[PDB]
Amino acid sequence: EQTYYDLVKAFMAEIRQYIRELNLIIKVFREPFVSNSKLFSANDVENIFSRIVDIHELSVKLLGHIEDTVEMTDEGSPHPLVGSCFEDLAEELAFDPYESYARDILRPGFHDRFLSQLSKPGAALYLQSIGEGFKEAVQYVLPRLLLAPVYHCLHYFELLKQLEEKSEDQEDKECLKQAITALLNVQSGMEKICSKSLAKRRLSESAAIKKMNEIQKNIDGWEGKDIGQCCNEFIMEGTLTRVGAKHERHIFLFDGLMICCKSNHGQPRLPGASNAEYRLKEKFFMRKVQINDKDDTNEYKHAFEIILKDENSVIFSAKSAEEKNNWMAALISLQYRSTL
Repeated sequence: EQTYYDLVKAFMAEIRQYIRELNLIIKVFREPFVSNSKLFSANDVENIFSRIVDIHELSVKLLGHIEDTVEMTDEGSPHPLVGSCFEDLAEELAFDPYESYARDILRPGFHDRFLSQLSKPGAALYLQSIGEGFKEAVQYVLPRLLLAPVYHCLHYFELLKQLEEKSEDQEDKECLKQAITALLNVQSGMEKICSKSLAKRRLSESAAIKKMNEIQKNIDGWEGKDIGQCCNEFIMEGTLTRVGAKHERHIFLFDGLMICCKSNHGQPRLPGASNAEYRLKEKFFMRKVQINDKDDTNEYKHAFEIILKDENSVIFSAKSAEEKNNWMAALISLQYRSTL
């Protein structure tokens, strides 16, 4: 249902957002490691960010060519012919950096080595000195952002196929076929790397308000306005333990609300009473700080602290470090949404 031109328009918007993400990664997250030569060697940086810089250069070059092509496209053509933009680059093996990148970032021991780099002497303190939120963003959000190049390059393979099938110009079609061919090595190479179980789980990990109303409907004792009257999207739904509370609360995370409920699944109700599976306990408005907490003999491990306006802090605990990571990823992203 999409024309060749729609795909190109969609792609230009995608690569512009992507380029912005690469910039964020380079100027905001990576620059501080590069700046502290004493704490991180060239390799340390290399082991975390890989070919990120080359990929950024390739991307700006790709978008630039595509932009000129479009502007220089007269009414004589059925659609701008971008086949050549891709073919010229693929012929110079310009996409090779992505295979190397994917290999470095999706290696099985990536995260462990990443953490060791953040926990070695003076590292955590240096990251905190960069500014509020940097240490948390680096630890729980950066590893997700670092996957962006993989998603982006994988989509290229699919994009080129669709363009080839939809091209209305024989010369353009030919260029596309050639680009596809010249990229077969990079593709099978990335394919092997991405199909391994761990990588596959990681990629899957970071991959109509009917749901919002369906969720409120199933929550008893609602307070304040509707979910739709302050939220625009649904982020997460998991389980956590409130340090101090008696029962593990089920939680619905929206961009505007973190709803903490109690599960009454299967428990008896009086006739005429609500049949909703959950009971509202805490309704938190997302527009305040989020702090990380170290494990405590207090039985609470994999915990973090939420700080509300003029309210008392609340501490939650997750079932594992993996669960805590998913929550901090979403929560930290929400707190610094303006930057991210």
